[PDB]
Amino acid sequence: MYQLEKEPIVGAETFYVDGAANRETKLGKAGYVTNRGRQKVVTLTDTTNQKTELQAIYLALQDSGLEVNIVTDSQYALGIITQWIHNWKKRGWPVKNVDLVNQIIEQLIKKEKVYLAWVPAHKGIGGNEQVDKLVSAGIRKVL
Ligand SMILES: O=C(O)c1nc(Cc2ccc(Cl)c(Cl)c2)nc(O)c1O
Ligand SMILES: [Mn+2]
Ligand SMILES: [Mn+2]
Repeated sequence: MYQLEKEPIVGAETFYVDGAANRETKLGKAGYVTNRGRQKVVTLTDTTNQKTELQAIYLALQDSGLEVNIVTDSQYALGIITQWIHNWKKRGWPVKNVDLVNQIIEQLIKKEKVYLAWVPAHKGIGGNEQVDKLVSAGIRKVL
């Protein structure tokens, strides 16, 4: 893949990703739930909300087939990734989380097709609410 899909890929698994991190303990979780009934969560040490969001996208790319829809609510993650795929297109190959954004880009290009979309957090979107509950458990006191 060298460019993202403009629209959802019909017949491809859709991953709803999210991450949460505790400001005090710096413990966090990254994870996904999919429309095919799969879930995964991993716990991360010494992490940040932004890092968990990138890690969740990495997990979705690792565990998905060659065509995949990924729905994030992270403005940062979508922004920093998008900035890469556009750069690539016009300038060719970030300061924070550089190793991780690179791992993600290297995953993306090996896919056949990827649709990556943003939705607003805590607005009742079903898959998104489910994964948020998963990664926030034991991490985020209250909303
Ligand atoms: O990725 C995020 O940026 C993200 N941002 C928030 C903050 C937020 C957003 C909307 C509402 Cl309505 C509230 Cl109360 C808090 N929470 C999350 O769980 C989350 O994943
Ligand atoms: Mn989020
Ligand atoms: Mn969340």
